[PDB]
Amino acid sequence: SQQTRVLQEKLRKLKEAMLCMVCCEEEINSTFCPCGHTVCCESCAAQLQSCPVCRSRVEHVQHVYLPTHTSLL
Amino acid sequence: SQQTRVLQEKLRKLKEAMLCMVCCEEEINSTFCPCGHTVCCESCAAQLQSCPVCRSRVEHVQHVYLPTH
Ligand SMILES: COc1ccccc1-c1nnc(N)o1
Ligand SMILES: [Zn+2]
Ligand SMILES: [Zn+2]
Ligand SMILES: [Zn+2]
Ligand SMILES: [Zn+2]
Repeated sequence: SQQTRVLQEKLRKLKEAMLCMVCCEEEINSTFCPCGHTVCCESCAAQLQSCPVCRSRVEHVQHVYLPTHTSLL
Repeated sequence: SQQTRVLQEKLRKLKEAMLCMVCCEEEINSTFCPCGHTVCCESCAAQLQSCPVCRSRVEHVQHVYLPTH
């Protein structure tokens, strides 16, 4: 029905919000510290000297284990 | 249809996974450091000495801003 399409769109937008804001390909699993923006995968986060959301300097990157994480398994 | 029901179930399970493992009411927005488990809201994380997932000592709690917030 039309509601199937609406639900597919909601699911797609939620899954998109879980992907890296830089590469759009890998899951978010890293936090820029100390600002706390958690918007990148580990590969993009390692390459950024400033947070891409707030431009605060990145002192270090904290890996985050989230309950929503998925994998080929 | 039955497909609408399947999608509703997937959405519900994803939204449930975003809620605090202790209170089940507030969104997760805190990380235990240094282990990195990000499973609690700020209020529940504040009082724990050890990670509720892996038992590692909690040196500090980092607030996290997630795109779903
Ligand atoms: C409140 O948000 C969450 C809670 C728990 C697990 C993940 C999320 C999330 N939101 N965006 C991403 N990338 O993960
Ligand atoms: Zn990335
Ligand atoms: Zn930031
Ligand atoms: Zn809580
Ligand atoms: Zn832990």
